[PDB]
Amino acid sequence: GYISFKANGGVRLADEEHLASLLVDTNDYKGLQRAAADLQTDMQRVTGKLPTLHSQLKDAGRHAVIIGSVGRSGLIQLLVEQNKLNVADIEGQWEAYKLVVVDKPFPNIEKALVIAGSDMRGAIFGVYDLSQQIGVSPWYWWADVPVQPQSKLYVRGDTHIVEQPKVQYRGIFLNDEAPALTNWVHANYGNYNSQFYTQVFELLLRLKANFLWPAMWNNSFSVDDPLNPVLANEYGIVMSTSHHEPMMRAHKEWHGMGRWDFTTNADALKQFWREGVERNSPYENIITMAMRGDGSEDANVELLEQIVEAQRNIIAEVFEPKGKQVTEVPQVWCLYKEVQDYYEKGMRVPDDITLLWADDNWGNIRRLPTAEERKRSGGAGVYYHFDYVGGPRSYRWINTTPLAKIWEQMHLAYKYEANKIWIVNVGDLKPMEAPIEYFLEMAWNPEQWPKERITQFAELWAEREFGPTYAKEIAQLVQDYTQHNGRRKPELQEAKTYSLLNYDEAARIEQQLTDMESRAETLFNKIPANQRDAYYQLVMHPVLASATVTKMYIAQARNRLYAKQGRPIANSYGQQVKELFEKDAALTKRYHSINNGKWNHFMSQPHIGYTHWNNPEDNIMPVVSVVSKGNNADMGVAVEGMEPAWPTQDVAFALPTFTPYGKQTKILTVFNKGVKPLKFSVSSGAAWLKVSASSGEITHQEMQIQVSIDWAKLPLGIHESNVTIKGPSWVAANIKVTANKPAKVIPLKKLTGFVEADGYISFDAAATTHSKAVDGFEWQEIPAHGRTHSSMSVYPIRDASFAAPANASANTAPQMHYSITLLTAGEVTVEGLFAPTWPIHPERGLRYAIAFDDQPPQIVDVLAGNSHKVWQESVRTGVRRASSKHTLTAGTHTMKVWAIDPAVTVQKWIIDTGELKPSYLGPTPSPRGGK
Amino acid sequence: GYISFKANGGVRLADEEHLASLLVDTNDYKGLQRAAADLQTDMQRVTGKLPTLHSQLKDAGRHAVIIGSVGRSGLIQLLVEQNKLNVADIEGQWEAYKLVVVDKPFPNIEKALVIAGSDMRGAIFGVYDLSQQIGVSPWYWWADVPVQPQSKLYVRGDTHIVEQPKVQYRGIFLNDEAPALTNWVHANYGNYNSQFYTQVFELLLRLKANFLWPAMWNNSFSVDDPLNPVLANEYGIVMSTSHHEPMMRAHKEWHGMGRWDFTTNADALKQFWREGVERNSPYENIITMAMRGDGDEAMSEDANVELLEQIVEAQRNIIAEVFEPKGKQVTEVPQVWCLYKEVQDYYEKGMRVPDDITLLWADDNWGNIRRLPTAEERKRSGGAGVYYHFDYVGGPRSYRWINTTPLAKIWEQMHLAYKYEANKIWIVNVGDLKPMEAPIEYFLEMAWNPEQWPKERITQFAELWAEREFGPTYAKEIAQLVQDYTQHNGRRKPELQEAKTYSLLNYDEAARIEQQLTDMESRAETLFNKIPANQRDAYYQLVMHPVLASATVTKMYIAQARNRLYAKQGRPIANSYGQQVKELFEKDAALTKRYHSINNGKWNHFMSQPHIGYTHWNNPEDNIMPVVSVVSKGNNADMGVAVEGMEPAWPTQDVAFALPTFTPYGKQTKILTVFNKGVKPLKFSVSSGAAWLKVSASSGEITHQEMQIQVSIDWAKLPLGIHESNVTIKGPSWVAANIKVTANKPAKVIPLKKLTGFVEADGYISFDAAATTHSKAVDGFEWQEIPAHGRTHSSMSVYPIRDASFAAPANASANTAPQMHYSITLLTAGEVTVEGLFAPTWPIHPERGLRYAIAFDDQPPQIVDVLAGNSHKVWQESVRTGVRRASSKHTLTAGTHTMKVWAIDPAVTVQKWIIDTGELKPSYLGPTPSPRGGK
Ligand code: NA
Ligand code: NA
Repeated sequence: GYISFKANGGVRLADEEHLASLLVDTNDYKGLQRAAADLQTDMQRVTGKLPTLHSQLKDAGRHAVIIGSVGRSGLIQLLVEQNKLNVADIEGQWEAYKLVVVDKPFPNIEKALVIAGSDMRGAIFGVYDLSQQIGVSPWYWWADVPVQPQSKLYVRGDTHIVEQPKVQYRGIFLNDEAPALTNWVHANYGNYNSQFYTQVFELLLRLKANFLWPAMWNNSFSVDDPLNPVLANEYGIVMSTSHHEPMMRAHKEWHGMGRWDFTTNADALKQFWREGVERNSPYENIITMAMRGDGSEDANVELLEQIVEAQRNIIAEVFEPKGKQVTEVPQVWCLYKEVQDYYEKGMRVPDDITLLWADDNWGNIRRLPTAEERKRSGGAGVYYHFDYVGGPRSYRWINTTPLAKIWEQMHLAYKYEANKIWIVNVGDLKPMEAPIEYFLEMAWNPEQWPKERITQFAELWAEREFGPTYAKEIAQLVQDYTQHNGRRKPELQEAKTYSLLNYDEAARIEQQLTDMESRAETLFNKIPANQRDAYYQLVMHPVLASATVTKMYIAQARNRLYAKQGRPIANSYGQQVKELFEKDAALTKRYHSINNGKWNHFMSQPHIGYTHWNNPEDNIMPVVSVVSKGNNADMGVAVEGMEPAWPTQDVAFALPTFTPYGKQTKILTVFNKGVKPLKFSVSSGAAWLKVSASSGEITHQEMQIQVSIDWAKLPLGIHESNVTIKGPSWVAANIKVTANKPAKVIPLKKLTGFVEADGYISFDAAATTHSKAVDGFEWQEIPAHGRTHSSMSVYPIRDASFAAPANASANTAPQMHYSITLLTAGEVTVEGLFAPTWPIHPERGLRYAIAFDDQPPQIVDVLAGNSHKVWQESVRTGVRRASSKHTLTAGTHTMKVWAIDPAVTVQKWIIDTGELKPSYLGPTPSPRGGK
Repeated sequence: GYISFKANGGVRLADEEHLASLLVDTNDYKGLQRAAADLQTDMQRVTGKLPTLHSQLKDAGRHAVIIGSVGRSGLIQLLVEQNKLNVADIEGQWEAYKLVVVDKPFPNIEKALVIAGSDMRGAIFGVYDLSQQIGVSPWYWWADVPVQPQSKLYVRGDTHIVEQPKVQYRGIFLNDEAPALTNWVHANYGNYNSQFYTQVFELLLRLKANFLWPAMWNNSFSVDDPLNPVLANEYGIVMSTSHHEPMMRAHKEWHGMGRWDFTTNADALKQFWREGVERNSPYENIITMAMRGDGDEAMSEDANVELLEQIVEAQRNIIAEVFEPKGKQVTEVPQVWCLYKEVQDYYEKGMRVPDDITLLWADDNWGNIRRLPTAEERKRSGGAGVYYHFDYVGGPRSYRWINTTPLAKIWEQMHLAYKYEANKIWIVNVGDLKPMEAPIEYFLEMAWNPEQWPKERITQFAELWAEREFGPTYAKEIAQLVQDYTQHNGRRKPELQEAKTYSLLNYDEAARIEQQLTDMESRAETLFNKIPANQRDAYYQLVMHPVLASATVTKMYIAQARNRLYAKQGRPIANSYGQQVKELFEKDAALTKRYHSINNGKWNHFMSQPHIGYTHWNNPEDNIMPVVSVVSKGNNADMGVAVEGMEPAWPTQDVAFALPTFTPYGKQTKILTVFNKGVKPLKFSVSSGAAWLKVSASSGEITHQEMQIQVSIDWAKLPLGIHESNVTIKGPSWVAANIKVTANKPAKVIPLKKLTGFVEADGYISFDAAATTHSKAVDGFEWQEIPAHGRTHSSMSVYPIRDASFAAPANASANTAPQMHYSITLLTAGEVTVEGLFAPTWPIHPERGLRYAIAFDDQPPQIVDVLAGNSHKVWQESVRTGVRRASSKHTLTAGTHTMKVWAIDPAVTVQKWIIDTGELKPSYLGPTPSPRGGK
């Protein structure tokens, strides 16, 4: 950046006793003067010394910061008049600022940093740019991020920065606010009054945002404190309402006036709306239009048109005497659900009204502008969710939105030109600090944050708050817990989520999570003391809390399964459920206790015990089973991959089939259902079948027998034998083992591509062997996207579809090629895992084409078979799925994928060759041959 | 009876100081003299005085008992010579006896009871007939039944008893004997030696039985004590072996001689067999024939048949050779062969089976006889018999612990055996013997003469047995307790019971079963305190232990079921049901301790069989307390609602909450249960959305308790047709619970008394098979009631037993066969499904099924075969559940109908009909019988 912490011949903001003078015209915007005053205290935070703030150039010292708007600063204007400054690059622009150094701007001033803005907010944003660069995080108060001391602050002489936003209105919606934000606000401020809201306004400005929808569950912004809109307007925050709160009226303001129904109560509604728009007319707003009524298709469309027409006439009547026409008063309409269909079927919407497109409440944008809609003077915007109360189930507790998910969807919005308004539902605001800042930095300029800077954003954020030493590790912790929560909201997690039986999924997840926790715990003791509060609330708490909920359900799953199997070890897992549940409570209490209880109530959202879409009233520890012991030695055997334990009537006991490149060692677990010593023998029925022990003895512990194959002693083809385990009882346990060796087993080093094992071939979409670009379009990797690794998608963004390929050599579109080795000849099923995206362009699907070798390509639409139930499952799991069937010979093959429609974004491919088993995430990527 | 406890001018067996003299010839059979000595001691048990025992007429007093065999008593022979006695009615017969009074049999004797037998055992049985009549139960030792004291014993002067058995060989198999019998035997006798077996011999003779298969899991009768067979033969017990132990060799005796395989090891097997048969040749036996080799499974049917013919020929030659130097041809040496499973098929397809060998037909290990003789087979000189089970180790699951065989089940199957003439051998697997005392005696009394024990005396047997052991005052109540616990156990073996058996959701089944079991326990406990002190050991082991033990196991699984469901529903009350599981498991354990402690630990080990914790056919090594769930509470008030008939509790995503539909004659009050998942006070309101829908409360407040809301219909305010409304329950959360209620009133509701027959309600019509309106007899045949048969009430079957099928009725006018008619009232017009519950019987005559025909009103009859779709799996479920099922579909108008059932094939035995009119739900036993119209 442009700030140096040692002398550099530039502008001297601070150097020991010497501090630059801050200059702002007392006739400039009050909101800019206020921001200048914040810069004054910011510099004291950094240097320990308070710089002076003057309005007259004559009172300035040798070095100065000259702050002003082009329109109202006598300082900026004098510099322009005397050609010390040119503002042609910002003049007339929306929220632009220029930071430049000027030599001898005035006789008593040697050097000045000039901060010039096109308008009030432009100048404010330039001021807070400087605040952050000298070391004051936007989150210095809102997340206790310490301000690193500096005795020296210098501005580079060649500094020349010209900035302005790409999205015109950028901000947040405080929502889902009880119990957490609401009980904190009431404890600290009494209510959602202007002492609370000025803390919110300041945060938004420091993040270069300008837009707010206020808390409305049980509050009315303009009524609860008349200074709320006055201070919003003075600060520079543009106010609006959520999209079912029309005409500047909060939801709760409608009382004692009859039914919310325009067909029967229009006069009352119209007077209510008129007085609302009149009341807030002194302030900078965007007015919400239309309405959702309470209690025929052509009748609906007609009614909505009447309503909007009536609202337009109200606005005209209010603002006409104030010298404004209806087309000069910002207005917004969210065309939501059926209303979108109304609109596509020809409903009329005045051209100047902004069309706000909503996501699906789960981070997937439902609709974006078409080529013809982009011509509307009102433009369009996006309303996005980080938090939601509704179906299929609420998620309200901690951050569950990975940065890369945000990137991929908001980049589509940017490219399809929904750039009038970007607003995100932040729930209680905390603990969404990182994705809030990402969303708003992206809104400022999406081109400054391309997909190759997704990881870098998190690293840079961590470096700013905590310093460089552990920045990479801290960024990775955040990327890791958010990716994990992106797999399934904590509220939606349960015992059955991660598989105990297949591909060691629950065990792998538990280990991942535990390693994340250990990293987070360890750093707590290594960072400086004044970082601990910030670190706890921004990193350690969400990591430990996220891990604890999942581990709790995995322990529950084990308690339940092992109890069904009759294993007394089940009780130890029941004890683990209790410990993890208690740990969840202890973490919440810690969050409520740090920094003398500053953040008490913010983690009070219930998140354990959901049985339907709405939260329980409190956390409830999950149900556990209790296994009793007998007395005499009594043997059971648990078999890897199976729910029933031996002995069980009418069950064929078998280990999963061994394959040459699959899992090589599998477990039989012998256990005692009594207390007296249990002696047993173990024998194999074939020379190729190996067991790790020939006998054992146990009392209250279990014993694992490892089973494996000697492939050299196994004939070609499919063969079966038994492991026999003989305990005290005269009936021995016989566990069948099968091994399939279709041919001589070539060493993996000498194979090509991803190799079939254990009934499947699995690989990340980015693990291509070749990529072919066509007409400047190419499948490219989105780092850290999706549930397990990354995704691929076509860039640049098209607003047209490629032709499907006629044959498997057609170069109609960019392609991805993969290499595989198939052992099992026959029909395979290739499933892709995709971002759960919508048909954001009417009547256009999410098609791709796929073929092996020179077989005729098949067209697959990810959205084929779409339904409400299919959509529900796409947001519960975080992916959409699509598949195709192919017949292949044994040997090597090339899988080919062609792009067709835009916005198809694929993370993983899973090929079922016949024996694929269910899991939440799919098997981990297959063995890969040595080239 | 013929014994009086006051003077009556007959034979004075005892009167204070005066006792009759017992007379038996010292040249008569040793085993009869032995029985006479037991009578001497039995007399002392009753009177405290020992009668004298002499051989010489000179020594007798003025009253005497003269005991002898026709063939070897000089006493009996003299009486016959002088025409003081006639024995034409018993001479030459098998095991016959005669009890009569003779005046002045000799100069110094004024009166005598004469006990004359056609052969040794006939005489013995006569002796023990008298022992029992003076007051010594067969179970005086084996179940601690007290001997009532009497100072006076008189034989009525008109006594004239002539008895002989219908079944020639009658007895038991000690089996499944470890751990319980085996550990008791070892503690008391050291091993299965003659000190143990003479106790068994005596019991069998007192029960008028004569046949035994000995314990063979880890013992060899003839080897463990050489006196075993010596004393068996001397006492009069005919010895044999179980049907895979050929040629008088126990299973364990085969060791160190190579494979049990005739193809490769014939010479060793033959010598082994020859030595066995030679060893036991001095004793009265039936020799088990054939063999099951170790590798018969690997071999073709053709080869198996050839090999069996070879083996049996070789065995016959061995017997011929062994007995020729003795006085006997092979056709004079009793032999038996159980043609079992596929070997039965071998026989039906032409395998050679020598004509004089007795054919033993086994049951299916679950009390259903697999096969009985055909008309042509009854001509075979060897005859046929039945091997029956009271206990079994094997599939689908072992049952080893307590008595699970109701008397009426035994009656109906053994009666078929009798009428199809399998009367050469009746033998029953009794497991450890105890606690099968009542059904053992029943089986053996029936074997003695099935005609003395018709179905109309099934209840009476139990009452007479209770009266003998405990006296008349509470005999009927005691008999009812035994009938109740055995009926219940006949529904599902304790070993096979589990949480899911009895329904928590439908027809209040688990709650009703629990209450019936609790009330049975209360009767047993109340009676315990009323009986005399010296009857309490016998009462405990014969009545109270099995009653409480049977009840406790079922109640335990019901408590587990509630714990599991309520835990899934998130109800903290689940934890109290978890505690009940524990208490009931501990009670089971304590009852076992009590059984092992009575009478100074006399019966220690007999109840040690593990019976809780089965997961496959073979027992666990110890009882294991069932798994329970633990529910946790939150803090804040949080409302749930459990809905009667539904597993999910409110709130649950994607579930339509509704009470079962209300019908005019169905259940009138149904329950919504409001509960708190937290601890703080929970307030709520309750409202109905319709004037016809009534709720018992409009608001409530709970902390730790649940609250039931009763829901019901005001039928007068309900319009005709089907209507729905909601009960709305509003708690703390802003999301209210809406439970749908539906009521179906197809017409004006006539009072039940004005209706006729069984009335549709809640989607079904249900009634006992005996609840007929008419029972048409045809050609001397009639459907008749078997009392106490089946799972809930009784059964109906056609008698007399036929060995031919009626013609199926060609149409509604056909009077081909006896018919049962029932009356019903249907509210729901349309298709119905009529299911019958039947005895789980086999095709006991090859090529013949279990058909009946059924129709409503004048509609055409449909023929149903109960065995249609038969399979191993269908068989397994029939023995798990105790019934076979069959069904038919009919389309009926609303209104009154007559259901009609025609007999076709024999041995169709039906206990219950359940008609599904569209909404029948699953339950173990089916709904209780429907409301019955007054008309
Ligand atoms: Na929240
Ligand atoms: Na037993």
